Amino acid sequence: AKNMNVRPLLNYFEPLFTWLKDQNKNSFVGWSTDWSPYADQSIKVRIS
Repeated sequence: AKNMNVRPLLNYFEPLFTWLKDQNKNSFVGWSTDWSPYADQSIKVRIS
C-alpha cells in the first residue's frame, strides 16, 4: 500500500482483544468526562 494502515496492529492484538472483551462483561467500557476526584468536597458559588 501507500499509506500507514492500522489493521495489522489490531491483528497483532487479536487474542488479547478477545480475552478483554470477555473479561469486561460486568464493567462499564467507557468513561464520563464530568466526575473529578475533588468534586465531592467542592462548594458552588453564584454571584449576581
